[PDB]
Amino acid sequence: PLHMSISNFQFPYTIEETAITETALWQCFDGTRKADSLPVTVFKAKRSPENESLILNAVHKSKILKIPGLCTVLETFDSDPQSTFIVTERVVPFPWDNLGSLSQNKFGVELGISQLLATLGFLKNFVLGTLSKDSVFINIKGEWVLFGLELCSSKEGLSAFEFASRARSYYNIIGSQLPCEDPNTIDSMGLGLLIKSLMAPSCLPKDWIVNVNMISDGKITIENFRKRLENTETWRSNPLINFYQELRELHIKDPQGKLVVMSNLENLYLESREIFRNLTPGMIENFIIPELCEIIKLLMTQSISSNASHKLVPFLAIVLDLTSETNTFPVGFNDLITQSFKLPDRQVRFLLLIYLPKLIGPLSKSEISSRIYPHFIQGLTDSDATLRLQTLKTIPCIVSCLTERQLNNELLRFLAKTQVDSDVEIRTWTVIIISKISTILSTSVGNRSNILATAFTKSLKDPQVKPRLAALYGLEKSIELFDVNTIANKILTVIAPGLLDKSPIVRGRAKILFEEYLEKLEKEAQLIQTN
Repeated sequence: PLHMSISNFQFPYTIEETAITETALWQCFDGTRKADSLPVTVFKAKRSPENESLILNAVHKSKILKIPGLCTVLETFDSDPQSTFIVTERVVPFPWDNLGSLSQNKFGVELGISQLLATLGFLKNFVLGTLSKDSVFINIKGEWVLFGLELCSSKEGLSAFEFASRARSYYNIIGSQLPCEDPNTIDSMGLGLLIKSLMAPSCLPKDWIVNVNMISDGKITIENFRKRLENTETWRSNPLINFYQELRELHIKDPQGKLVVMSNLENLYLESREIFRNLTPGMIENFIIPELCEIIKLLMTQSISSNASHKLVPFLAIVLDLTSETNTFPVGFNDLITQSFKLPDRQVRFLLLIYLPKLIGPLSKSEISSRIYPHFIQGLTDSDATLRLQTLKTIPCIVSCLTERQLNNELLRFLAKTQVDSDVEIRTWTVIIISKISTILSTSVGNRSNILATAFTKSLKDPQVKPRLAALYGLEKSIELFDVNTIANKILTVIAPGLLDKSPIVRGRAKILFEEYLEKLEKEAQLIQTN
């Protein structure tokens, strides 16, 4: 082509190189708005002499139609064929290749159908004419939106005859069956086909069978079909249909009102976890989670007011669960998790300790070390022995985040204290944790040895039997960290006292341990020969 492209000259969007979906009339590309970096979707017309009228009507209707439920159009271009675009909010074409999965959550499929129906209600003065699998997209909030305005026109002053030719040429181009020539029944008939494609005859509600057949044969209007379905037991049973209505209205409610919506979300999560699985991506990740997160931050500010602080644990449990499950994390999640670590609530902190290994990533090592650890670690000095124990048992999972000061200076000062803790369980585990982390300190083998010998000597003087047994255990596992020189210089006399312990079980284990260290020493001595 001679002529310079509109897309390559002063174009407000960047366009990725390979379309994600292609159709006979359009290529669909991800893009980003330049000035903004706002993610967008760019529909590029396969403009030609034969489809040119279809393409131009689509552009025009995109520009003029303000219908909630259509892809929300940002800008159009039609000067240059081969630069003929409709640019919309970022949408995702419906994953038909995954319908098998999504079909598993019937409430999901029914919820999307309900979104398509509200849109066809706004469109009722218009004919759409193009309803098909290719019509269907998902926005970022997981809601089902409509594309394809090629045939779209107003019903007022509309020649059936005129529309039928367009409709014929359109269906001929797409290599598809024209459902009918009647503008008054084409949408009802196209809606039936789509619903049947969404829901196989063994997954279609019994109480929807007749209604769907009616529209499938163009006997009734979409709006009529809508009132029937709204009346059925299926519709009224669908907990996602109701919850979605609450969600959509979230920002017109007062703060107690919003809190009820989240309370409703929580009860559904407790009583029917499954209803939030196998949904179209977006609703959980980009609608539900960020709204909960917002409500959680409010409550956490309320917490320091010393209103609804008992919802802190349950709501945060949902967020930590669903963010992890979807591997998505909203802007400021990092700040949310920080704030929650500063909360002095014990039940919160138990919850966070459970998710900490999974929070490394979403949150960077520098953020963990910098903003999380200093609160995390005070857990060791809390009055509840169970919070101290759990903090203790969690140390190994975050230790690879820590600065050199944190790890090599401060960590062991904490552990030296928990080794004399009033709780026997904490004493027992402290020696295990110290053995565990001994080899990730940045010190010399010599000092690692001094650290171990000292910690094991302490535990083997313990009044209770359990921490003595834990010393012998860590000594068995540590044998590979002591060369024969250190064994001979030092470790033999760390072990040997346990040989004389009052507890028969310690004496028995210490003897077996001792022999194994003796054997190691004996073997190396025998191999020397330089006289």
